[PDB]
Amino acid sequence: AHHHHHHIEISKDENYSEWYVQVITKAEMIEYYDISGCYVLRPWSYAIWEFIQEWFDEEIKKLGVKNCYFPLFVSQSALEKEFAPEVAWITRAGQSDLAEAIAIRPTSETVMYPSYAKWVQSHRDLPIKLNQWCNVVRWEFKHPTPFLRTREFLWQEGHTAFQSKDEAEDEVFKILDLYAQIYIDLLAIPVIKGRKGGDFTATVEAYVPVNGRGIQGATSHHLGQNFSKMFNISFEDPNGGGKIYAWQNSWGISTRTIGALVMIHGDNCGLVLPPRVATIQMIIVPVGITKDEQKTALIEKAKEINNKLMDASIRAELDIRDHISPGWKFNHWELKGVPVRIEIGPKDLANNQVTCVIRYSGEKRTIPIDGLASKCKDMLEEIHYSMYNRILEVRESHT
Amino acid sequence: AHHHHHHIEISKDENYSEWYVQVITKAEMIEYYDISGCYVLRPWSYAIWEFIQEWFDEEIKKLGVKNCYFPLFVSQSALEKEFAPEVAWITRAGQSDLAEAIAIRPTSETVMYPSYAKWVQSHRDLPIKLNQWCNVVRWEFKHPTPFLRTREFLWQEGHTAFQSKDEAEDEVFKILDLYAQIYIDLLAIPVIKGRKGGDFTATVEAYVPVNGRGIQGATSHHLGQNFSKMFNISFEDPNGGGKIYAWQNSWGISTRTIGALVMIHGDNCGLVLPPRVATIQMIIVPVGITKDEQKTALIEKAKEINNKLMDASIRAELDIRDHISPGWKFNHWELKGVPVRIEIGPKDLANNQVTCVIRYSGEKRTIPIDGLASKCKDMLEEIHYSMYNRILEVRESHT
Ligand SMILES: Nc1ncnc2c1ncn2[C@@H]1O[C@H](COP(=O)(O)OP(=O)(O)NP(=O)(O)O)[C@@H](O)[C@H]1O
Ligand SMILES: Nc1ncnc2c1ncn2[C@@H]1O[C@H](COP(=O)(O)OP(=O)(O)NP(=O)(O)O)[C@@H](O)[C@H]1O
Ligand SMILES: O=C(C[C@H]1NCCC[C@@H]1O)Cn1cnc2cc(Br)c(Cl)cc2c1=O
Ligand SMILES: O=C(C[C@H]1NCCC[C@@H]1O)Cn1cnc2cc(Br)c(Cl)cc2c1=O
Ligand SMILES: [Mg+2]
Ligand SMILES: [Mg+2]
Ligand SMILES: [Mg+2]
Ligand SMILES: [Mg+2]
Repeated sequence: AHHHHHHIEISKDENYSEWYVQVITKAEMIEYYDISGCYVLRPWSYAIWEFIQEWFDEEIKKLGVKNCYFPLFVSQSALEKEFAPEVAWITRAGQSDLAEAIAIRPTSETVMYPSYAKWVQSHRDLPIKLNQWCNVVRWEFKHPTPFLRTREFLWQEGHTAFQSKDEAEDEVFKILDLYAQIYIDLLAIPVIKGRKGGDFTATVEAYVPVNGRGIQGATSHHLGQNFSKMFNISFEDPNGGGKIYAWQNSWGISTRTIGALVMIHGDNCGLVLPPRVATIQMIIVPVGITKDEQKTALIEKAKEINNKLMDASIRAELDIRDHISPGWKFNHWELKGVPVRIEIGPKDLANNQVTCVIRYSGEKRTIPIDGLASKCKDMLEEIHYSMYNRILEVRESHT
Repeated sequence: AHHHHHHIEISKDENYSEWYVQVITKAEMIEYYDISGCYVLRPWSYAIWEFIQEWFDEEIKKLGVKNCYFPLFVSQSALEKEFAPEVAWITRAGQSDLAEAIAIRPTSETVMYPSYAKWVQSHRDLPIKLNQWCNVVRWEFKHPTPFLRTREFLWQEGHTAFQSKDEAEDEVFKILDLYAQIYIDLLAIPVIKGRKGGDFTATVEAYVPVNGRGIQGATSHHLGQNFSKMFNISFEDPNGGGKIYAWQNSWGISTRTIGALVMIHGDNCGLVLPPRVATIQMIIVPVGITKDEQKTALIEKAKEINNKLMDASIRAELDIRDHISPGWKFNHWELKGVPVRIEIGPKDLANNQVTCVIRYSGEKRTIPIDGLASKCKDMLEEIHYSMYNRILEVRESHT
């Protein structure tokens, strides 16, 4: 099976739910697990989350947010301050039954806010801006789907507290725009910003052409003073007003991002990676291979190109495995969605050129080796915006 | 309490266990949590883990290791292939009792290796080199201690599989040396490499001067073929030998690293941060402050210095809060272990110099502003090696 060619066995436009399973399995993104609704994130899909993590982590740090880590556990009575058929319960640990069951966090408000109440002694302690990258568990009763609705998933959740409503409201929309940027500028997915235990909730919605539905892609909550009154997160007003309750937001985005990417950009040849989150942006494949002197000169030139592409900060890799055919390589990296295949054979070598095959469109482009690296940087940008505009044109048609 | 001065209330050499609690609380490293043996990682301590994570993640990627994410859950019968009084058990989820309890992973061998068995169809599928940054849970029956022995902790665990014993054994010792480098070159802690369900186990041991004990700082396992026979991770030998079982290692380091740092470098003034894992390496504090024209010229020069230190890639920050005294600032950043305080007042300003106060030793150094940034880069190196050599001299004395 591994060293054999592979086909997406059903068309996206015929049965998208079965097509979806084909793509995520044949592109080596997940493994099914014997605990239902949990899925292994294989490196090919986990790398996409790492790119999102690295980007968003840099952006919120510019806003003053610091990372932390709160516990996985919340006691039953602490959870039930302020859904119940979605909680996993620990009732035994070590050698003893617990007198009170412990919940796995489905979200961390009731884990974090007793500490926020302790940390806020005066307005000088505000703002508090904390984020954590972590796993949460929701025993989802709707049917689980890899990435889109899983019972364990990875996310970040940010939890912020301010001395005034206006600071908090301003951050809600900055965060919301950062979430839109993840979809638009990292995943090439157009989104709409909209207002859905808080004062107001805003999401980014990603339209899915094949079924006409919208993916709730991330959530930004303005909690007002609802949680700060619940947990007594308060300070003395400097201007005589007495006890003032902190103004709070929380916000989160998950590995559902990766399911949106599959649903929207996947096609009948398999995954199509948005270039900015592709762990391999360009795969270099030797083609048309006799002569010992020729095979060396050709592989040596491929190594040169590979180094020149990485010098230009392109994530290029070379596939010079000889126990497997070029045609198998084409198919493997197509199924996995590598944005560009660079083919180099004897004919192209003699013309000091390569042949680039663009995955999302199938276009073949012959390019001189001279200014190649710069031409490839441009091409990866071209692909990103073309992927985006193609979905945007589909959405602005149905709407 | 927050805007007041604070003292470590008991000496390290008098009661190190109570001294330890003083330091980790007053340096804002942790919060105690109402589930026993779990502790909040506040930003000041979580940033240390982030530095270790970023460094080690870069090193194992050079060895070909890829990141992934396997589930939190392992079914009872899968765990009990191959300690029991240390497992947290889920017995109810959503609306139903489970027919079989689910364990929180205490480690991920039994979560991962059924997938390894599926992925290894031939020797061409090897090596497999996977790592995950994640949380695990052990209901530790010995008494829990922040960082050193917690019931939830963060770690990485790497799990590798090779076609030959020699490849696997070579990686065991490369990983072990990377763990030694974390202690030696990031935390300024000398370690000894030693050989403790595997074929052999190697650890790095950090000597703790105040009580004479050794911290098991990380673990590198050579599993041989024990787990690959258990899980049938095997391939056909190309040379006629028949079924061959993969040769496996696993290896892990946790947030226990941070407890070693506190135990070994902490002193009676509080935390002392090894410079290479200090989120603030240098804190700039205006001292000796009347004149509106003078206060601006002094804060403006401090901002200049701060920018020049960051241009040199030094993690400098400026503390120009005016609602709190310089003496409070000295004490706050000492308790938190900032490697160097840079004091600038009117007298130094007129001599175009600053006064640096080195935290681990108390030494005060007057330095011209001219070549300051380069002098500070050197100083942070000097501090790292001096911290290391001071502990090494203590260990080579007791031994
Ligand atoms: N089970 C899940 N699996 C994966 N991602 C999820 C899951 N539930 C929520 N998310 C994502 O996490 C984000 C923040 O969480 P949250 O606001 O609590 O979601 P939610 O209101 O429960 N959404 P939903 O269940 O789809 O109606 C959401 O915007 C989703 O994109
Ligand atoms: N409860 C814990 N809290 C924090 N770190 C831990 C804990 N248990 C183990 N570690 C660390 O994780 C590393 C890898 O885990 P592992 O090899 O399974 O530890 P171990 O054999 O159970 N050690 P120990 O319990 O101290 O005898 C160890 O080398 C420790 O440094
Ligand atoms: O999880 C939330 C609110 C916000 N938390 C921080 C990240 C962004 C997120 O939108 C809403 N929510 C969603 N699902 C839940 C499921 C359960 Br089970 C519980 Cl107890 C609670 C909740 C619950 O509070
Ligand atoms: O966890 C290990 C072996 C290795 N796993 C990968 C990271 C490095 C680590 O040394 C040993 N170990 C330690 N403690 C355990 C506690 C329980 Br509970 C269980 Cl079931 C199993 C174990 C168990 O297997
Ligand atoms: Mg208060
Ligand atoms: Mg939900
Ligand atoms: Mg096999
Ligand atoms: Mg143990």
